[PDB]
Amino acid sequence: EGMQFDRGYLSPYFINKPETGAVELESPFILLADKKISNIREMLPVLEAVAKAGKPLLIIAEDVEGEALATLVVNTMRGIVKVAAVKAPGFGDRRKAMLQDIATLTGGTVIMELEKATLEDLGQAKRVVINKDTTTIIDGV
Repeated sequence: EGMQFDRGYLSPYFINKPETGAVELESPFILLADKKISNIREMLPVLEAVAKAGKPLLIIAEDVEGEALATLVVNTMRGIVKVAAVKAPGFGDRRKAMLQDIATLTGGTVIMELEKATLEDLGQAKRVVINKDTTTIIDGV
């Protein structure tokens, strides 16, 4: 078991374990962004980095929307990208506080400019399970 908050996948097309309707990510990297992501040009640096490392990425942001989400989803559907996205839990100051808690458990840093983030700022966990209503981070670094 591990940490679990009540936020599910941003797109049902992130699912890779349909028999359970879940997204299971083994040894993923974790991005904690206290902002709404909409431009893909913004995340390219981090997407390039985790791709060289050959590990999946979990994006936990205030919201991931529009073009960014569209690209993430479509590329996942083709298999060119191994990523999943969910909204950050809580509201107001509680959101920020909870974001740091997740950062601490995984060893990451809550984003500084998103364009200049690295694997060093990313969190890590042994496994992550995401369904329609929740996200469970298992064994954080």
